[PDB]
Amino acid sequence: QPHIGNYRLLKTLGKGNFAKVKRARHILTGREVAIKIIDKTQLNPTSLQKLFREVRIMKILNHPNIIKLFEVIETEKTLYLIMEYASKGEVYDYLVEHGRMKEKEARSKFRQIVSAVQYCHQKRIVHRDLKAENLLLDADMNIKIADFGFSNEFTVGGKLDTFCGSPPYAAPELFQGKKYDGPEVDVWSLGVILYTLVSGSLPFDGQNLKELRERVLRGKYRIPFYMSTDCENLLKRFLVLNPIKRGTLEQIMKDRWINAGHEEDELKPFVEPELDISDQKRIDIMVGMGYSQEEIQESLSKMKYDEITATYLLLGRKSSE
Ligand SMILES: O=C1COc2ccc(-c3cnc4ccccn34)nc2N1C[C@H]1CCCCCN1
Ligand SMILES: [Cl-]
Repeated sequence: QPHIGNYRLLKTLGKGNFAKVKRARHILTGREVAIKIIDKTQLNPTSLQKLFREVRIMKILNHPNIIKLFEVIETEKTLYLIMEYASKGEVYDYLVEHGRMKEKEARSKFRQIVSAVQYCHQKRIVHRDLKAENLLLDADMNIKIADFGFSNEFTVGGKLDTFCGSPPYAAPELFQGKKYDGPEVDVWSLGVILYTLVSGSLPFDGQNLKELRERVLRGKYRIPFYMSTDCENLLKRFLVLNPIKRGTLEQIMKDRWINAGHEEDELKPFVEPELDISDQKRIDIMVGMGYSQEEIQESLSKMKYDEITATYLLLGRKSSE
């Protein structure tokens, strides 16, 4: 069975553009991972430098509902990004199989989604292509957002991608030729996401791009009879045609619907904790693998994304049968 570094490569999860993503297993710890594989020989110098800038963004996104990077392996021809594996797959497929979520379930996921996106907006990182296909689910049904920081050509793509993203989630200012790079475009996409979680369907659709474009620009969508008033009111804060009249995520975190059942636990911007790099239990395990204590401290304190960092972080995740 093919390997790369400390990883046994397993089945392909997806493939498209310049990327493939495979399930794999870290041999030293037994932990499952996902590996994004990019054939560098397909890239020109400009696109190669763009890819490396986007990897450097991935390196600093550390949120429980954002797919985490564990290791970078680079050969002359190929870049490998070893990432968290979300074992329950795409929200897209989950909604197709099971239908709409009850509002209690949708709220749990949406609090995670909003926290993850607001955290990246703090660092002035805009996703620009949030969609059901890159909202993933871990073994406990927690959200893990994929491809935050990456341009479309370095993702395997979703089914309907056109103009570098999924058209049903594209903000109206993109169809009018307007600026397309600030947090407001993600806020629109989040409104489309909330609607799809609670209804099982998209608010704006069409048989072709021209029809969908006109539906998005008109901004009108159906409110299902079963949707609560508070959910409808929350959607009104995302799905606003004029971008500067949209809520910011920090304001939306105070919304009644998003905090229902969380009256003593109001949603607030994520505060990243400092990484404990001194866990002697894991350090002793790694010494047993032949790593030295001094090289563990060097790799973790400089956050190198080498085989030592990956092993330490993976030992901090629960195993799975
Ligand atoms: O296309 C499929 C088919 O179904 C899947 C099932 C599981 C995973 C998966 C699990 N854990 C991770 C970590 C990173 C990336 C993907 N995954 N992916 C997939 N995708 C890839 C996924 C990547 C984001 C861009 C749009 C397409 N979705
Ligand atoms: Cl295996």
